[PDB]
Amino acid sequence: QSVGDSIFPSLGQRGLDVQHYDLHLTVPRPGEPHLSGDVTLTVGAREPLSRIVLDLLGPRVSAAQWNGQRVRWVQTAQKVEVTLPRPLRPGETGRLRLIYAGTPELSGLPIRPGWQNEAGLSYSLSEPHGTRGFLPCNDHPSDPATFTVRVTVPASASAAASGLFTTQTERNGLKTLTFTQRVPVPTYALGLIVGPLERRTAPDVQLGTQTVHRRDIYAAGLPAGTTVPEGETARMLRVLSDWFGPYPDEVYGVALLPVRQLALETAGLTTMPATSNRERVRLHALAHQWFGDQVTLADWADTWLSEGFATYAELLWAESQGEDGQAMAADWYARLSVLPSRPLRATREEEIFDASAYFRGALALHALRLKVGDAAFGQFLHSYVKTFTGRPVSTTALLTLVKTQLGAEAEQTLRVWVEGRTLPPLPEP
Ligand SMILES: N[C@@H](Cc1ccc(O)cc1)C(=O)O
Ligand code: NA
Ligand SMILES: [Zn+2]
Repeated sequence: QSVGDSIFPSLGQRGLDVQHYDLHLTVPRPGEPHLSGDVTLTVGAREPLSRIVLDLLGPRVSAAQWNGQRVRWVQTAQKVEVTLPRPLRPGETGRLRLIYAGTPELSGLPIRPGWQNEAGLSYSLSEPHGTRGFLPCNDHPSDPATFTVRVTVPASASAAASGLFTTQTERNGLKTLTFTQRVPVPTYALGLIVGPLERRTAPDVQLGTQTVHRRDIYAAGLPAGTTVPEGETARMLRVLSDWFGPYPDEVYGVALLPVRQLALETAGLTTMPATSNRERVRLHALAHQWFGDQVTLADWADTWLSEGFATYAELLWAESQGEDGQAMAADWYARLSVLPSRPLRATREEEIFDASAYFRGALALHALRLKVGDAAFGQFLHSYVKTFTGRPVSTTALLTLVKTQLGAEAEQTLRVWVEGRTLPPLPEP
């Protein structure tokens, strides 16, 4: 039935491949949760599907169509179930349109994820499973998709979503802005912010033959000194892309909010509360554009593949800026040595964003790197991103790739960090 996630066993639909969300979201009063939505999903299937089953938590569906025709549907508990006129089979696609309105609901986690409302702002901060609050979706990272979003807001407000901004139209005191996310990312990586905000472009960044556009969002009311330092994002894109491969998206920037919250690596536009706005955090979120947004999780138990890689990116950045990488690893280790440890595959919701997922995962990569040397390690990161582009990653699959690409000894080095209940000793040269 569901995707069968080991942590969130009810989310998603087994076999469903949502390929594109075409969302028209209308927010009448930014900062208050009520909203209305009109979305068309382009869906395929990995196995014959007799129904399309989507996650939805709060809003109520009022109408549904399949390929532009009337269709049988029911909203039950936390799902919308659409009965198809005949099975959707692999290689076919159909267009599921849903009209809905109401109040998104917020879901051991670091935050209560979903559609946030505070201080005249409404915005998605939905990792892991909050997007279903404001968007009927297959809400699981194993099924990324592209997004086209039209956001309608009062004329006095503005909006920003993941994807290149094209047009803004206005009538009867309402503005509609269109954003196009052209590379597929998980549902929670869809950035979407409405309220008093301004879009500010910066010069394109050249990464060899690749061009990366630049823009940041500045919400009104930011603390004095809330900035994106000039030249920094270009330097980071160069350092990380030289380690990981081409930047996966068409644009990058941050959306700075005057709120007090964790930063989230929403696609091409990181949602950045000002309280988290630090150089290392900006690097970390940019690293997620590869590790989490492009390379997506098959199962929420494997969050260390996102958080541990993004954390290790901080050490690569530090070294690129002349700092001592081994000292940073020792800092990570000192932090863990007085905390409980766990194998890296999580078994409980409380664990998926705990210290082990970030810092034990990063030290696992440090151990691997020290085993194989920097040339092999960088080649491996390139191969890893390629191997798991279009294919959700797992801890088992990573170990297989290390074994085949780097050999049995390297796999054993990583496995000691992946498995085992006690914290291994600090990896040293
Ligand atoms: N992904 C964030 C942590 C986070 C998790 C869930 C959220 O809803 C928000 C933020 C990080 O990189 O640290
Ligand atoms: Na998909
Ligand atoms: Zn992270």
